[PDB]
Amino acid sequence: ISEFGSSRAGDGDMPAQTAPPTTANLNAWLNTFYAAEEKRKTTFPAQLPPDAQPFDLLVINICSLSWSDVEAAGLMSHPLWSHFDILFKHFNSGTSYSGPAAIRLLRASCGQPSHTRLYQPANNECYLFDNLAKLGFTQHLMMDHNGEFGGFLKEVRENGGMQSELMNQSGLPTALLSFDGSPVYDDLAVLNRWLTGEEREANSRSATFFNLLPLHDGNHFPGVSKTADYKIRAQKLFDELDAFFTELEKSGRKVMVVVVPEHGGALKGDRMQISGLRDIPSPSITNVPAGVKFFGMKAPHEGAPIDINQPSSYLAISELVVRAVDGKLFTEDSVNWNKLTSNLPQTAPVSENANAVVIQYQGKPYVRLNGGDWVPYPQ
Ligand SMILES: [Zn+2]
Repeated sequence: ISEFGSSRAGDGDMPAQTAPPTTANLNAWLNTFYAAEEKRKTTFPAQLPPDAQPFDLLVINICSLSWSDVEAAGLMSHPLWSHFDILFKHFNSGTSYSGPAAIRLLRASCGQPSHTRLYQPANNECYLFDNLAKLGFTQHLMMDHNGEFGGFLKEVRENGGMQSELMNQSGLPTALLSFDGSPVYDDLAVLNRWLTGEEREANSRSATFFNLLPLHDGNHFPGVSKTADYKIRAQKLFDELDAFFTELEKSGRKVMVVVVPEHGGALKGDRMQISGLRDIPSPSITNVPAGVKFFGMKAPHEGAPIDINQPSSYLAISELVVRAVDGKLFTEDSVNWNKLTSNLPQTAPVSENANAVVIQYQGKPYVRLNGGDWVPYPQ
């Protein structure tokens, strides 16, 4: 409402940045962001209606993949991007480390917390997979790795609340040996194992968290001395995901697939951080390609993906899940794709690790180290 407009008797997603960019103002902005975020939640229904339609949710959480990496690797034209129904162009991962990224995603149903708030119990309604479990979705955890490095699996269980056994990995082919020497299993093989298990279950409702490590630095083909080229690994991954999307189409199963990277791999370095270093969660590291694709709809989306250009993060994924949770979009004769993709929650691109916060303020990036004075991020 403008200065001379009025509100009605009885009457923002991102706090305003009109004040000059001093340390005090940027600190105040961040505190205002934290206050606004803490009040945000995607509300799930109390129970599903009796005419709800079962479907499977599959969340594909990929280490070390940002838009900057896709650009540096020359993979912007890979067919996979064209295959989504919904594609985010300014999705912020909120961090540049794997454990906090996975916890943030598992806590997608409430607004964005500070890094310290991630390692403390949260409200039960923040846990996307718990919200689904309550509604009758069977919970599954799978990975293409053993999760031992960095205590990743322990973080996912303890802070992400994902108290589910790791899906069986016996017999899977190894695609890479990881930077810690342990296997990275082939992703198509993991996904096909999942598809056979789900198809064993009928009109079950299930929600699966799948974490993928092939793009992590230091991974190599078995027996090969050099780290496998990132472009080669990313092409392999994207070819396998696209092959799987084809398998899912053939299955006729109702499936909502969400692809959400954890953070980038810092393929292209910058002034502050040489290639591969990502201790500061810069915009280049945290702007990640997130996408959603629905399978088995009566009325599937046609043509190119719907771009979501507004600043977004995990809360927008949770909102899409609530919009789908009764399964009815899968059986509608005609879907209002505009309405389904409109009025999604917007979230300012704030990112943190324990030691650093990065924000955009009046369109420029700043970093705060250990609660000190803000300085421009040198880009
Ligand atoms: Zn990672």
